[PDB]
Amino acid sequence: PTSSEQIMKTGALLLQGFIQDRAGEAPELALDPVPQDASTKKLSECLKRIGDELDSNMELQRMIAAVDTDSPREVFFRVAADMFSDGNFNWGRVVALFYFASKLVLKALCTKVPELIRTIMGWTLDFLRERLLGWIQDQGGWDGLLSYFGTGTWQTVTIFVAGVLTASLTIWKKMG
Amino acid sequence: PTSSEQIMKTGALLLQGFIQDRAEAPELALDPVPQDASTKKLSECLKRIGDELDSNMELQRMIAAVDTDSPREVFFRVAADMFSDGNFNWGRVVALFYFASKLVLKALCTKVPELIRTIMGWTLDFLRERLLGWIQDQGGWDGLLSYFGTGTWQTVTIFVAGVLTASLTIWKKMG
Repeated sequence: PTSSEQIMKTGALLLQGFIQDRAGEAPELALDPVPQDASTKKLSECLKRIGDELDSNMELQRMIAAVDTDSPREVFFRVAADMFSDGNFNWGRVVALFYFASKLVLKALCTKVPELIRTIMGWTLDFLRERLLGWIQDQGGWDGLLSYFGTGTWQTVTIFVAGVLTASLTIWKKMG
Repeated sequence: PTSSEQIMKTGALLLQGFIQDRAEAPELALDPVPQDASTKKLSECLKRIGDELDSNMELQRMIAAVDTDSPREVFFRVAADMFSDGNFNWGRVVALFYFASKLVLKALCTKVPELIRTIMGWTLDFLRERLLGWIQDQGGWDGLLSYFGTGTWQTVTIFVAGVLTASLTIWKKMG
């Protein structure tokens, strides 16, 4: 079903996957790959493609560079809060949030702080549970995410998804 | 600067703004690209021309002829034809965005909201493949403002309406 547990599980899987897919290590600390069904695999392939396009948006990469490299806690929550501050929701924003969390993880890996992988995922899944889960339930599950994106629209949806993340980062940056 | 990325961003913002102002699945919404002072001036320019074009009855009759729920081939044929002489001017760009916006509005009317993203996709693909080199040689979108004075809204409208109506007539008559 469209139960809480399953939306949480799929969330954790997608995020972990994205951090695998963007990542192209403390072995005893690894979180094993959530196993993926047909449905989740299609979501994962969706996210990989939109992530690769976001990686090519230079304005967004300048903004992610500005993120407090080894102290990202306050920046994750302020960016997350701001992007959802109008009380509306869309799948582009959910994708933006997972992407950003994934880049924060990658920035920590570089800084060789691997216990942040767990911590950042924890912040993101807590945010999903507290703030997004109701909406994803009303939508009938994670499957809806696929229809936010279409086969001929990747370059175009990217602009708007990059745009929302870059905007919340700009406010975090300028407001200090 | 006026890199491909910024031309594409401003185009998406301008188009989204052209559409959003006139007029629905919320989970599918593309958030509004945020606007600086200069994009704001462009957007106000576009709203004004748009309002005038909406008053051109000949143009409204041709837009009504547009295949309501199957707009793909009409969009590309109209867009191709309008730029077929290999020249460019800002009137044509505006005509292309206006037309794409009316197509979106006609799709919303028929309750087909996934068309919002698809038509934007076609319009921005065309901007990227066909117009972007020219806008860069022009120094960016700011030049669009010089195509429109302040004392000439009824006058520039006739010619901008004329170009879009002409390409629609060719589409309609060639079948």
